[PDB]
Amino acid sequence: KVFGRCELAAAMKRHGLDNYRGYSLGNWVCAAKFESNFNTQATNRNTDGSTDYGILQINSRWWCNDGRTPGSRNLCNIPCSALLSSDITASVNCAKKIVSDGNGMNAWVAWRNRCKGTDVQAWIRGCRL
Ligand SMILES: [Cl-]
Ligand SMILES: [Cl-]
Ligand SMILES: [Cl-]
Ligand SMILES: [Cl-]
Ligand SMILES: [Cl-]
Ligand code: NA
Repeated sequence: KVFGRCELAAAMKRHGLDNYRGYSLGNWVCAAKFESNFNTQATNRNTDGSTDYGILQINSRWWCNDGRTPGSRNLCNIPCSALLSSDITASVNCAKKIVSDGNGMNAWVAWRNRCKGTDVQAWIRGCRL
């Protein structure tokens, strides 16, 4: 599923991401835009052999199991394919664990490089929430 901007904002808000660990909704929408272009089915392979999955491009080295990343962990205890569902619940739940591990949203390179320090509120402007 490819989400609309306000559609994804509303879905993230219902799943408790607005101000989760101090990160306003706009941060999460911005990160999803630049990580996946709002596409739940996005995948990208990394040079170390791990793969990033879903709307927030969660990585198989640490967070999910895809059965092909040797010596990896599965900290969200889910198959990576679950992160590609049109229902974003698994992605959101796993992201909550990632953002809580100490480095905040800096875990997401695109957020650090393209959202951090910008007017992220702009990403939810005009939305009915
Ligand atoms: Cl915001
Ligand atoms: Cl694996
Ligand atoms: Cl393969
Ligand atoms: Cl959803
Ligand atoms: Cl933080
Ligand atoms: Na893994």
